[PDB]
Amino acid sequence: MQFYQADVLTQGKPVLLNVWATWCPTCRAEHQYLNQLSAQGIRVVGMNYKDDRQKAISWLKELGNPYALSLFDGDGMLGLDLGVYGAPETFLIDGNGIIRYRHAGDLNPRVWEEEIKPLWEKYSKEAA
Repeated sequence: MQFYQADVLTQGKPVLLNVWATWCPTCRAEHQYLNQLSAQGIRVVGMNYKDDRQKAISWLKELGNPYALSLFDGDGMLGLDLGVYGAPETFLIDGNGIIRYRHAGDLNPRVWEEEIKPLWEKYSKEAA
């Protein structure tokens, strides 16, 4: 069990927080897409939710780990309030630890390209 300060997750810059599970139908494809965004330099923090830890681990080994930091059930965050949340959701947090967007559903090229990416750029320039 590990707890993290908000600043450790953001490092003073925007970050994506993805809440996922192996039982989630759209999460397999989403995972593969995150590997792509992660390669493009996007910092992503993962939160495995209401899932079997061992199955999540195997999932990350088989398909790869796009997460800079990976959290599981039992882990927590300090200084970051997500309110009522759960899988499948993706949050955009700015460099100051403020939630600037939340998307319920799977993260795919369209949501990223049309909805989130512009906000990400917005706060990237603001943090820099």
